Amino acid sequence: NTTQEGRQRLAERLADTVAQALEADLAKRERALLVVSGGSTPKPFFTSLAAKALPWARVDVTLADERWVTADDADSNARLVRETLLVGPAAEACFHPLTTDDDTPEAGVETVAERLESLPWPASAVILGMGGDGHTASLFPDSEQLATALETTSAAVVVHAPSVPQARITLSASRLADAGLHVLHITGNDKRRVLAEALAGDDVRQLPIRAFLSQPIATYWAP
Amino acid sequence: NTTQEGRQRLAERLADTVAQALEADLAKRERALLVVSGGSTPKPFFTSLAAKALPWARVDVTLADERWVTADDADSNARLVRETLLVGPAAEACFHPLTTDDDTPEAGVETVAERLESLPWPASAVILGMGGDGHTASLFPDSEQLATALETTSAAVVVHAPSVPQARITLSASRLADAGLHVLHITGNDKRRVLAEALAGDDVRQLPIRAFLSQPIATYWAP
Ligand code: NA
Ligand code: NA
Repeated sequence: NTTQEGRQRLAERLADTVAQALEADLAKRERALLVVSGGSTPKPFFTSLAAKALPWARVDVTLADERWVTADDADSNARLVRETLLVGPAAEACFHPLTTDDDTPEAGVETVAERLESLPWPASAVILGMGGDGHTASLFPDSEQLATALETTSAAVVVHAPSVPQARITLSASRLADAGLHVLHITGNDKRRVLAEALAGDDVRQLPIRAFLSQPIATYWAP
Repeated sequence: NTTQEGRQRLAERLADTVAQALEADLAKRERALLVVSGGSTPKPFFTSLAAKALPWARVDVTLADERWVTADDADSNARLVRETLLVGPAAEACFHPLTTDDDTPEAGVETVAERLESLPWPASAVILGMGGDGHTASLFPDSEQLATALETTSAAVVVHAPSVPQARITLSASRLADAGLHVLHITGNDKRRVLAEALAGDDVRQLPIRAFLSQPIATYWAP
């Protein structure tokens, strides 16, 4: 596809940007931090970034959000990252999952927050996605936990929403904001339309991606 | 300013992206091509990019558009680029102006188009700006030459518009599209609002930046 070529090329340019963001941090600090998002859109970005000759041993990688499922579950964000990003040179990166062996996120969240606080914040880069409903990470407009996620200084927050089929853990808005580079990576026309509506207003509860659109951000979009 | 810091940091990340885009091209081709825009917004991006250790001798630099004024005129885009981008390592780049010594752009445009056609298209990167009226390059919604600029295969087109005080030369939309990376670099709330409206519709004549929003593009914005 000319569509597929455009998305591939966009992802390669994004991988350049992120690799350089990491190198710039690694020139000043012992360790650097990369926060990524799941879904299908990041795949070519992960593959391109994974192949970069970078001091990956000094890079910590974690997720913007996660589903409360095992690491080998089809719906696991960690699985996608392991299979796509942590290969070749990037296999030397240290990945930090957002789960524990507790059967509920409520039981595991303190342990996860504790683990996140130990990483080298501010992140060199935070790579976000956006859903058709304007959500980002696991900040959902229909979640009763959204207000807490948008306001707390805690690193991670448990999230439930009628519109998603499993329980979630999200990094808080405050935590996700603590980065030198933010990227929103989205493709397709519907997401262009929703982003337009997001940019046009300021009510974060309505379209949570707005929490990041009022601060410096690079949006990478392709048809 | 925290505002100024945000814009500076955004520009540094953009400079990384553009430098890597150029290096990627230079790994495959003898010469690379960078197309930049004028105005105040690009300044910190030019300064950051200028300092990069890159094979600048193999890079051709030109403009997205230009005012029909001398190279030392306060309103010259070429002057801004020379004073800000073409310094230090980047002083070895070969700059290609969009003017001639003819007293009208109508008389000079063939010569300028001829000069542009000799450059290493597709560009490694095209860096665009956007005005409060939704214009980009010198593609103005109130110009009687807009339709020609949007449709012609000619490299450059003469442009007049009641809303700007001097005659212009713009690269055509077709020419500006011929690049592996497009960036829209904008700052401030008014431009966020106009971009939102641009993204929400498809009428290019109304908001000419729309000509580039339907293809892969990275938007770099800061408050
Ligand atoms: Na649910
Ligand atoms: Na005029």
